[PDB]
Amino acid sequence: GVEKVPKYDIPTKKVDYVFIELDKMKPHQQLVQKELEAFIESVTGSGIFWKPMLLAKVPGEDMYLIVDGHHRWAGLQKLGAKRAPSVILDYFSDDVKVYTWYPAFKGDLNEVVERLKKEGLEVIEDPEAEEKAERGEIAFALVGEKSFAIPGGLEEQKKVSKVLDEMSVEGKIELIYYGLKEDAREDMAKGEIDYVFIRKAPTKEEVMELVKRGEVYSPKTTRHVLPFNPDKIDVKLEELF
Ligand SMILES: Nc1ncnc2c1ncn2[C@@H]1O[C@H](COP(=O)(O)O)[C@@H](O)[C@H]1O
Ligand SMILES: [Mg+2]
Repeated sequence: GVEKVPKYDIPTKKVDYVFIELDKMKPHQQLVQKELEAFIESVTGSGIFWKPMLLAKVPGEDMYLIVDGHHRWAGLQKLGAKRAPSVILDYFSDDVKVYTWYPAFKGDLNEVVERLKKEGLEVIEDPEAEEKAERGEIAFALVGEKSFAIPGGLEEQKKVSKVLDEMSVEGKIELIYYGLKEDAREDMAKGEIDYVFIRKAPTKEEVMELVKRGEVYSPKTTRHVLPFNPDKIDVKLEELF
């Protein structure tokens, strides 16, 4: 998929799954086309669904927040499936932490900047962009050899993400999402990427607040962390109808 594999593999736990209906699941963020496509081709080609979704009960509603699994959920719905193997978490437990994913690309800076500006964004050379972004003062810092601030907030984060999605689909860039900006910097030094987009992470209270208002974030805004990753499961795609 589109995400960089973590450098350190956290413990696994055989937590087992429960089937939950896809129509009881509530997204909190947008999709990346290449992530959706890769999931659909993997599950249909292999015939096996091997990673359970992460869910949490929405306060006041007979619905589950999609904690992790937007592309699995959208892809399964598109395929015509009914349900997905899921793990129901306690969202406000201290054993659910949240960080973010940083969009990054291998490709031409000037082409990306041109496309961002055509979308109506400002891209301002600014040596303090990274720390402004970490403080949540701008939508993203675009950082590599050079440093740019992209002013704004949620709407601007969506416009940035849309441009990257389109350029990825067009083949103009390789789009990769990093859990840790230091990993992006390390890969930048190896020539594996050119630029990373830095943003402040959301809080769990902000995520549920946004979900309750019926809004969504730009893709990969939340990176939820548990004390483990669930072990692989072995569920036939046909069992999901
Ligand atoms: N055959 C498969 N069964 C279940 N999950 C998969 C499969 N192939 C890829 N994935 C995962 O699907 C996820 C796509 O993003 P998301 O569903 O939004 O978390 C990634 O975590 C992939 O590791
Ligand atoms: Mg995911």
